[PDB]
Amino acid sequence: PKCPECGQHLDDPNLKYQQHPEDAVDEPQMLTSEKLSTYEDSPMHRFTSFSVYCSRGHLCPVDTGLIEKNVELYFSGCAKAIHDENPSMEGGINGKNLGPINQWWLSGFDGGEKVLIGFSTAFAEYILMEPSKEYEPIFGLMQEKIYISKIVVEFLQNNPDAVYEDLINKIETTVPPSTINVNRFTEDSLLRHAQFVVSQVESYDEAKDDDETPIFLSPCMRALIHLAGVSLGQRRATRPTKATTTKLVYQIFDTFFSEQIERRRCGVCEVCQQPEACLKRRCPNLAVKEADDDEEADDEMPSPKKLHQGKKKKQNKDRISWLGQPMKIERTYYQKVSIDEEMLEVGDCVSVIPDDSSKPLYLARVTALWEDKNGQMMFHAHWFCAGTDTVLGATSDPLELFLVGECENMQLSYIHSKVKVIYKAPSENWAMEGGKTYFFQLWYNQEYARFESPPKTQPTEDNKHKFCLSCIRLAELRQKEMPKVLEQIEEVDGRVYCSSITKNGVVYRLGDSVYLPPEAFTFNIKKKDPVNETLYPEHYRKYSLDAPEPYRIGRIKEIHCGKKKGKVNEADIKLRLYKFYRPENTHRSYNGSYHTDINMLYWSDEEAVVNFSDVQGRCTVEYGEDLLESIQDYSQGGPDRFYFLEAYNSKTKNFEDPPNHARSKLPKLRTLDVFSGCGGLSEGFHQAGISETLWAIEMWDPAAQAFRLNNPGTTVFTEDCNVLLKLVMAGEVTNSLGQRLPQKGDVEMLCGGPPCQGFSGMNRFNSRTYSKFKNSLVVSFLSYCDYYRPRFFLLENVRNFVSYRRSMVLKLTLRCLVRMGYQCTFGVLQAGQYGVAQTRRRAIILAAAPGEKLPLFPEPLHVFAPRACQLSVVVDDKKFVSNITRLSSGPFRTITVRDTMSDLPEIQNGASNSEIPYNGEPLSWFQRQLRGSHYQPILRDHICKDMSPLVAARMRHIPLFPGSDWRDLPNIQVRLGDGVIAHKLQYTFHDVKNGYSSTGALRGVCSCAEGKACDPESRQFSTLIPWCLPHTGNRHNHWAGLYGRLEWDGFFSTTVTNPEPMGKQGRVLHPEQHRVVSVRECARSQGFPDSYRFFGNILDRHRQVGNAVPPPLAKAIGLEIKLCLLSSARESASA
Ligand SMILES: C[S@@+](CC[C@H](N)C(=O)[O-])C[C@H]1O[C@@H](n2cnc3c(N)ncnc32)[C@H](O)[C@@H]1O
Ligand SMILES: [Zn+2]
Ligand SMILES: [Zn+2]
Ligand SMILES: [Zn+2]
Ligand SMILES: [Zn+2]
Repeated sequence: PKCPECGQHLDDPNLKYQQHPEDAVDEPQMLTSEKLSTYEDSPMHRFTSFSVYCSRGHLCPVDTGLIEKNVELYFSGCAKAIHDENPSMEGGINGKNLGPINQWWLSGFDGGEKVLIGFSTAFAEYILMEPSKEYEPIFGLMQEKIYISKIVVEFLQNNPDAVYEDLINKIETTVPPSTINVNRFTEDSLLRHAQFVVSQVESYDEAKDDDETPIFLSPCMRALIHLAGVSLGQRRATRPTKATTTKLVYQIFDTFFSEQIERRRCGVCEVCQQPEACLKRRCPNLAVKEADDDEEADDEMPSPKKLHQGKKKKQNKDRISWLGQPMKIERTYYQKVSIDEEMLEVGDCVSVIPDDSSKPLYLARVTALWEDKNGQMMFHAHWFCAGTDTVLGATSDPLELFLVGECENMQLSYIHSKVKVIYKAPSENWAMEGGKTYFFQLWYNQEYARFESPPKTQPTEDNKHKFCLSCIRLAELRQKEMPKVLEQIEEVDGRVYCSSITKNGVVYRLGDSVYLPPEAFTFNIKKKDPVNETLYPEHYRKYSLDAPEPYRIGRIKEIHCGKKKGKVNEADIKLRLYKFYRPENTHRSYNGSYHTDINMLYWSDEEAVVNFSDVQGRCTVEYGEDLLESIQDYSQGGPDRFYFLEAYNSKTKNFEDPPNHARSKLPKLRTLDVFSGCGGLSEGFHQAGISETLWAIEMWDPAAQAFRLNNPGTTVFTEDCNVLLKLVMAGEVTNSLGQRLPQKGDVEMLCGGPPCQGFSGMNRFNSRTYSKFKNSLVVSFLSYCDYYRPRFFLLENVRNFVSYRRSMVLKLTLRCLVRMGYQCTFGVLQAGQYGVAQTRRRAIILAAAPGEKLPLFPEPLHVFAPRACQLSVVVDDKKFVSNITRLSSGPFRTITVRDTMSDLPEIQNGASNSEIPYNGEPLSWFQRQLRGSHYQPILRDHICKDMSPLVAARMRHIPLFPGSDWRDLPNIQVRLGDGVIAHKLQYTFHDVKNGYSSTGALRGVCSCAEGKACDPESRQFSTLIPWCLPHTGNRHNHWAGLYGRLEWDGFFSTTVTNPEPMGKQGRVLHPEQHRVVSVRECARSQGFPDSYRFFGNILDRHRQVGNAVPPPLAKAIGLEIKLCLLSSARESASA
C-alpha cells in the first residue's frame, strides 16, 4: 500500500503522520495576528517548528519535486516577526494546513552564511527557522543537500577553471559543522546529490547574472554532469587584471583590437519551454556541448604549396635598353644597370602584377640583369613574401615583407615599377632598446615556420653579377642532400670499393656504425571461457597501433657501391655490415629489455647488405673492455653512443667473447625562469649544461619553496610576475624582501611555461575573450622578453596553445616576437619520445636574438606509439611542421611504467611516511639513471593519498591483469570497517541497447535504460560498482579507464596532478598495489632524479610534479640550444 497523493509506501518504516498543536489556526486568520507586521510585496515572516505534508497527512520532502509533479503540499508551525531570531515557539501564532506550497526557494550564495530556505504560498513568504521534532529528519537530508550546494557554489566563485579533482578535494576537505548530521563529505555524497547540487549551481547563474561564464559550465561541473546522469534545465530558487606591458607589446595587441576585432537549442528542457524584462532562455544542454566542443581541436593534410607559382602579366612596349658595359659573359651577357623609361640596377626592388584574380601584388629583388643568346632581355627575381602569406597572417604589418627561398628567371617585360625596400637592421644597442613604405627584417622558411636572421651574405667579385641568396640556399641543400663518395680504394667488377662516404653533412667511414629502419635486415627467428555474470555484471562492457622497433644497428665492413657510364654511380652506394643484436633481438626477447642498459648491444658475426639510402644516421658502437672511461661516463658523455661486451651466436644461442676485429668551455646562460614551478624545465636545462637559473618567479608558495630546495644559488621571487616587472620598470633595485631584481643585461635566457586558463579556448576571438587575452600571462611573458631582450627565449604550453582562438594566440605571440626583431619559430613535442613512460604533448615556442642561431627541435630518441606522435599544426588551412625527421623510429626502446617504477618498495593506501629505505637495488636502466651512481639511503615522497574506505575496497577488488578497470569489479557486499557496508548494485531496469546477461538478468540501473526519464531514488549510492558508471557508460565509451590500473608495459595517460579513479587524468591505480600512484611514482613518470626535492602537503607535491616540464624533454631542448652556443662561439673567433 502507497499514497495516492505523495506515493509513500504505508509499509515504509520511515513514514510519519502530521501531529498538530492545540493553537492550530488556518493561514488567512494567522496572517491577521498583531504579533506580525526585504524589498517585496507579500509579506514576509519567520517560521518555526515547521512540518510539510501531503493532503492525506504524510510528512514529505520538498527537494523530491512533488510540488512540480502538481502534488499539493501543506505546512504547519509557529509564524514569527521578520526580525525575530528566536527559533523557540514563544513569539508567534501556530498555523495549520498553510496554503498549497506555490514554490520553495533559497537565498545566500556570496558574502554570508545566510543559507535561508523559504516557502511561497498564495498568501505570503516564509523564512524557515528550525523544523518540528518529527520533521527534523526529513529537513535533515534537505539540509545536507543545501550545504554541499553552498560549498560547490562558493568554491566555484573564487575558482572557475577548477577541474573535477579540485572539486572532489574541496568537498572532502571541507569540515561540516555539528548542525549538519554527517561526519565528512565524499565524492559518493556529491554523486548521490549530483542532480540537486547541479541544479542549484545552474540556479545561481540565472539569479546572480553578470556577463561572466556561468558557474555550471566549469570544467569540474561538466565533469560531474557527464559522470552522474543529470538532467539540466530543472529551474529553481533565486532570493579587471591589467598585464604589466612594454608600449611595443601594448600597441601590438591594441592594434589587433582596433583592426582585426569584430542556436542549436534542445527544445525538450524546461529552459527550452520557458518564454521569453527577461532576455535569458539560454539552453543549458547546448551550453555544455558548446563548452565541451570548445575544449577539443582538429588534430594528414598535404604539404602547403609555394607562393608565386603563380601566373604574372606582361607590361610596357616603350623603351628598354641596357645602360653601360657588361659585367661578365656565361651564352648570357650580364649588365649592372638598365633603362625602362627610368633607371633600374642590381639590388633595386620591383613589383610584378599577377593575373588579375586573387591579386595582392608580387614583390622581388632584382638579383641579376642579362641578355640571352636569343636577344631576350632578362632578370632574376628573388621573391619576397608579404606580412600575411606567412604563418602570421592578418596579425602582421601591411608593410613587412619576408625573404623566402623563392626565385625565378623572368623577362624585363613582366616588371611593373621599381619599389623602395628597406632592411630594418637591428641597432648597435638592440639588447638595450626594450622600452611609410616597405621593409624587411627576417628570412621565412614556409615548411618549418622559421623566421630567421638574413645570411649577410656575401657577393664575391666572381659572382657579383648573379648574387642570389635564394639560389645559394637551394645549392647548399642540394649539396648536403646528395650521397657523395669521399675516398675510393680499388674498383672490382662494376663495384668501386671506398674508404669514406657522405650525406646530410654526416661523414661515414669504414668501421663506423650505422642506423637503419627495422625492415633493412633480419635476424635468426623463433580461446576464452565463460564469465560468471552474476558476480561480474559489468564485464560485458570490456568488449564492446603500438611503437615501431628501435633502429637496426650495423658496423660498416665494406662500402662497395655500383657504376653507370664511365664514372661512379652515386645513386647506388651499398654497405656490407656486421649485424648487432639488441638484447630483445636475442632469444631473450622481452626479458632482455628489462634490467639491461638501454644502450647495450651484442656483437654478431652475421652479415647484411643495404643501400646507402636506407641509412638513417651514424652512431658509436664501442667494445666495453677497450674503453678508457667508465661505461656510464662513455654513455652519458655524448649522443648515439652504444656498446657491446659479448658476442651472440644465433645458432648455439650462446654468449662467446667477441672476435679481435670487433675490437678498437660551454657558456652557461644566465636564465630567468618565469612561472618557474618546482623547477622541471630549469632542471633539464641545468642538465644540458647550457644554463644557470639565477632568477625564478613563482606565485605559489609550495612550488617556489621546492625550487629553492633544488636551486640554492637562485633568487626565487615568490611573487606574481606582473608586479615584479612593474618594479624593475619603475627603476627599483630590490624587492620588499630586499632581493636583488634583475636589470637589463643580467638575463641571457628567458624561459617559462605560463598556465593557460585565461585564453584557453578554441572558438574565434571576441571583445570579451580578447580583453582577457590582452592581459594574459602570455602578454606579460612577451613583455619580459621585450624589456630584458635575452639571447634566447622559450615559451612552453599545453599542445593546444597552437590551436587556441583559431590559432590567433600563436599568431599574435609570433607577431610580437617578430616586431621586437627576434628570429622565432614554434613546434610540438611528445614527452614519451624523450625517455619518459608518459604520453604528453607540449607546444614549444623558440626565439633567439639576432646575432645568435635559432635552434632546431630535438630529434626523438625513443620510439613511441604513432597515435601519441601527432606533431603537425594547421594554421589557416596550412600544415606546419618542425625540422624533426625521425617520424617514425628512434635509437632507443620505449620507457614503460615498469622501467619507471618497478623498484619502489610496497606501500599501502594512505601511506604517510616521507622518508623510507628503498629496501632494494634499482632494476631498470632508467631506475639506475634516476637513482644515481652514489648510493642514497632515503627514498623520498613514496607517499600516496588516503583514499576513502569505499574507494579502497574498490581498488582491492580491481584484478591485476593488464587493462583491468571498474568493469572487472565484483557485485558483492563489502564490509568497509566503519560499520558501513558497500552494497550490491541493483539491476531493476531493461537496458534496451545492451540486452540481457547470460543468466537473463537485467543490465539496467535507471529508467533511462528503457528510454524513459531518469527515476531518482532509483539512484543507488555507496555500492562497490559505482552506480554512475553503468548509468552513463553507454553514452561515454563505457568509462574505459575508470578504476583502471596502469600497465607495466604501458605509460601514464597524462601529466597526473591529483590521482582520482573516476577522474579526468587517465589510469591512476598502481599496476599491483591496492592504491593510487604515489607522488614519487609521478615524479619518476616525469623523469625527475630521485634527489629532486618537493615541498608542502601531499597534493601540493602532486600538483608540483604534474605541472612540471619533464627534465628529459627539458634536456633534449636544452641540447639543441647547446649546438647554437657552440656554433656561434666558433663563428665569432676570426681574422
Ligand atoms: C604549469 S607551471 C609551469 C611548470 C614549470 N615550467 C616547471 O617545469 O616546473 C605554471 C606555474 O605558474 C605559476 N603562476 C601562475 N600565475 C602566475 C603569475 N601571475 N606570476 C608568476 N607565476 C605564476 C603557478 O603558480 C604554476 O606554478
Ligand atoms: Zn501521502
Ligand atoms: Zn534546452
Ligand atoms: Zn636565385
Ligand atoms: Zn537515468
